[PDB]
Formats: sequence, structure tokens, C-alpha cells
Amino acid sequence: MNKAHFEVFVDAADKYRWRLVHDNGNILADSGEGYASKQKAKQGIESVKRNAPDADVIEA
Amino acid sequence: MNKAHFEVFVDAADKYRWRLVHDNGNILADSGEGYASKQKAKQGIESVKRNAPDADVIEA
Repeated sequence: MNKAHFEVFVDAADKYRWRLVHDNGNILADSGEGYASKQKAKQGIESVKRNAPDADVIEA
Repeated sequence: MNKAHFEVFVDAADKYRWRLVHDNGNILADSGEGYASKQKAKQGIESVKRNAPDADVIEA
């Protein structure tokens, strides 16, 4: 029912990162970290999809 | 079934952002955005929970 998709790309330091983008083109989320493997980047996405929908937001 | 939680904080420019952190203490995701409203930060989280678990990852 959503309109969005993840995209893994390379950082300025040749690192694998990702960002979630809505149909409009706004950044919804980002990997936060950077790594030297595309797999790990994708693992971050799957890690978030497995925690994000249940994780509670607190104001630090 | 998970171990994580969202946390909203201030950027170097007085902006409200957030990051998802697992029990391990690793950054799973980040807002990617940065704005002067705490509400917007939290809106980003809810928006990601509404797109992330359904969004498909593309390797750019």
C-alpha cells in the first residue's frame, strides 16, 4: 500500500550505504553507517525492516 | 520479536533527527533528514515504518 523503495549506493569514501525514498523523492531514512560491502548495506535495510515497524520512538 | 528503539536528537545545526539502534548499539537507520521541528523527526519515523517494511531495495 506504500510508495517507496530502498536504494544502495556508494559514499564519497567508496562505501556502501542506502537511503529510503518516497515516490515524491524525499529521504525517509538512511543507513546511518557506511561499510565496504554491498551485502552489509543490504543487511542494514533488512535489519531495519525487522526492527523499525516495532521499535518505539523516544526523544533523546 | 525485535530489540531496538528509535531516538530523536539534535543535529549540529539545531535540527531534529533520529536513529534506530539495536540492543547491540549499532545504527540500523537514520532519519537522513534534518529540520528544526521535533515533530518532523517523529513524523519521519512513522513514515519509514509505513514504507520501509514494504519497500524493495535496489542496488544503485
